Amino acid sequence: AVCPDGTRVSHAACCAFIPLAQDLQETIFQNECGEDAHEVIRLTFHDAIAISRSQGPKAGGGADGSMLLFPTVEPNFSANNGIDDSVNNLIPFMQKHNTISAADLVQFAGAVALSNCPGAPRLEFLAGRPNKTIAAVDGLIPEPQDSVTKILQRFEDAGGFTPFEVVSLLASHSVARADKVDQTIDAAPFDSTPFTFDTQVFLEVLLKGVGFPGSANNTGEVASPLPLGSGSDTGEMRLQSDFALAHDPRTACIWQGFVNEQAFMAASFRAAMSKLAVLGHNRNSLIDCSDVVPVPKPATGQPAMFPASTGPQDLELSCPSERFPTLTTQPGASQSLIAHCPDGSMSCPGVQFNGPA
Ligand code: HEM
Ligand SMILES: *[C@@H]1O[C@H](CO)[C@@H](O[C@@H]2O[C@H](CO)[C@@H](O)[C@H](O)[C@H]2NC(C)=O)[C@H](O)[C@H]1NC(C)=O
Ligand SMILES: *[C@H]1O[C@H](CO)[C@@H](O)[C@H](O)[C@@H]1O
Ligand SMILES: [Ca+2]
Ligand SMILES: [Ca+2]
Ligand SMILES: [Mn+2]
Repeated sequence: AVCPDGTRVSHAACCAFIPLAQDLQETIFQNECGEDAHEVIRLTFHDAIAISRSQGPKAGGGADGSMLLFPTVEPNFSANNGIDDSVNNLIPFMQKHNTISAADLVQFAGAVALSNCPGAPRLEFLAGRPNKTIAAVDGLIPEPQDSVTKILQRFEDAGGFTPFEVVSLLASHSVARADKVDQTIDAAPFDSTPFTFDTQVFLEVLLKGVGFPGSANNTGEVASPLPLGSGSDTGEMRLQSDFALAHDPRTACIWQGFVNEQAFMAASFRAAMSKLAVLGHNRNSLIDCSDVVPVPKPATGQPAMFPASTGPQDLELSCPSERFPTLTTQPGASQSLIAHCPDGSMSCPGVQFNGPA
């Protein structure tokens, strides 16, 4: 097909996604792997994972747009605290780009956001999910205080995911920060490169924790190896769940195996997101519009490194059968701040629409 803009595409049904990508990039992402991109990637997961094989379809329809179509229901569950921002940012696109379902908009917006993060893969994108569903029930979203047994079970019940696929999906914590876990600080990053889809989070969760970026008493949080912050440049936060996954025998070797293995991490993430993005649907009934996902920013290709103030003596290793890689350490004895903004500054407020969630 040839779309009104002159673009040649796979199928005519894919055409409408071209001006939607352009509008998302101009209006809320600005081609950056920034705050609003991060919040939309988190929403792709919270929309898709609310589905249960054991409870049946009444519990939820998966990647179905339920967060946008029932904005006063799931976004107010305690485990979804903070998801209101992404929902209120995407509802105006649903109203305007009104030949694309809420469910397709959520998954496609996630693919466009991740393409702004250097090193990310170009996700598969299948289209055609219906625009009608139900609100999901509470209790289906994993939380940072949960055990590994509880987390792996939730992912098995949602879509048959293996432990390898679960840790693969957690490469998204390479481009992720926390606003609600600690009520005294905003935008606490999970690795020292929250604007780059690299393997640093896998390395940095394996370092010994030495302090906290904010208070020492929040549910779901454990000590961080890089807790220093100043002004808006908040220090690194460590979730109990990532820590527990990095040390549990079921997942410790998979966690370590992504350290300094960028192409392996990105291809494994692509494969598991291919499964997550179609929860609630038969993939044989969705059309392939992968050709309209933007081409992702490339990485520089540099190896993973220990950040200044850390080194191999700080590692807490848990995988007996695989050799930890040889990595260099950045010079300096004291911690470097983790910038609040992609261009290195401290000041870069993102667009936020008000809305019903
Ligand atoms: C056991 C699994 C998981 C748990 C318990 C978990 C937990 C969390 C927590 C507590 C936050 C901080 C939210 C806040 O306070 O603002 C967060 C942020 C984030 N999560 Fe996860 N998550 C998990 C899986 C996933 C997966 C599978 C993805 C996507 C493929 C994902 C993508 C993100 C993103 C991108 C953010 C950053 C949001 C931002 O910076 O604005 N998470 N996660
Ligand atoms: C999917 O459902 C949503 C919600 O019902 C539809 O959104 C409405 O869209 C029209 C324009 O087409 C707006 O005037 C309304 O205000 C929107 N409703 C709400 C509650 O926001 C959307 O049009 C549907 N999309 C498709 C592809 O059928
Ligand atoms: C980042 O900043 C720290 C000091 O905060 C240095 O030690 C490091 O070398 C880098 O310049
Ligand atoms: Ca959903
Ligand atoms: Ca990173
Ligand atoms: Mn956020």
